[PDB]
Amino acid sequence: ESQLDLRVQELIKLICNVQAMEEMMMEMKYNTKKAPLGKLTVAQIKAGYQSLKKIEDCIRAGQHGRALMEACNEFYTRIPHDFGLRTPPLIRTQKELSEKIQLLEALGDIEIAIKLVKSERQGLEHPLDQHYRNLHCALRPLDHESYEFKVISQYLQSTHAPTHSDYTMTLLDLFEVEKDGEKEAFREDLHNRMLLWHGSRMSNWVGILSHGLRIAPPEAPITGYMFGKGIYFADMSSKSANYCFASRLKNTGLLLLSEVALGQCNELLEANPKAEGLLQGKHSTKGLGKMAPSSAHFVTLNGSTVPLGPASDTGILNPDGYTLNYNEYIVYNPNQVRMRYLLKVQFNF
Ligand SMILES: CCc1cn(Cc2ccc(F)c(C(=O)N3CCN(CC)[C@H](CCO)C3)c2)c(=O)[nH]c1=O
Repeated sequence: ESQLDLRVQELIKLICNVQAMEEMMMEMKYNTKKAPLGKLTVAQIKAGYQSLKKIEDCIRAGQHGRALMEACNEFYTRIPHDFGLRTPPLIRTQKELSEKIQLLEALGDIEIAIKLVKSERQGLEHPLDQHYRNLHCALRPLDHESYEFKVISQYLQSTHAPTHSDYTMTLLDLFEVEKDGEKEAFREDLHNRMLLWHGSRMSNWVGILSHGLRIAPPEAPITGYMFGKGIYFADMSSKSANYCFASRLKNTGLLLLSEVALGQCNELLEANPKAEGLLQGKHSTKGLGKMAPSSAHFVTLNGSTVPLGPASDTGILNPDGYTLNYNEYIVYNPNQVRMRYLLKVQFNF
């Protein structure tokens, strides 16, 4: 006897699909049989991070021989992969390391989803109502003719980046987000409050909606995070939407809009994993892109600057090396974040 609005019922059914998570983890080659997702613990995942840090130590020492082979073998033993007939590959590039961190990140958010969906049943409540209660996060659908829908649609469409031309986006539905406790934790005192994008894999939304956006743990290798262990946002919808990792066959995903208390940004042209130690008073890191929304179109929504598009050149160019195409924003404390809107997005490849 579900008491939820049907749109919220659809949302819960989408993000609590444990079998869809199983599929995604198999595409990342995690062995869903040898280590079932229902048999996932924080300790298993912590040991995996510690193995990745040992791998990082080998990479920074230029040790691509025995020491790296066994450090990788230890990671693959603690986090079982199914490579079928092939031999597990060595991890020595930053991207190869990053791919394994992303795998561990999905496991951590799936672990939260498993505890939630397997949590104590009722028989008095519809299952979706139980799962929704166990989120401790209000999800309120907004009317498609509403003003909020119009401005979010404009933000989504007007900040789609030109270099992301292989797909367009259609807003299927829109929910207001109010996670228990975030208002009382939020740094209302800080300036430069912006409504910014965050995209994530479908496996992670139960954890994100339940536990909020959070920092990478200390046991994670620092070089996996280009601007340090923070929470990353964009002002271009498509740059965040790329981190949904939607596909031709799985072209439905979610995008998150959050009020971000940026304060004073430490501006940077290129990546630095140690950027948090460079704050020294400032409250956020801004990686500078060559294209960004301009102030002329900025609007305001419940106290936050919505950086509506179109985007234009910023004259930013890094002579030292590589230049970011688009901005990214990083805060290092979740009390600078308040989740606001959840977009159900169709990817039209
Ligand atoms: C620029 C927009 C953008 C970037 N990136 C990539 C990225 C890179 C490094 C990062 F540290 C994080 C990040 O924020 N993390 C790390 C993982 N998790 C650790 C517990 C958390 C997840 C939220 O709880 C916090 C994200 C996305 O994935 N989506 C996006 O929209």
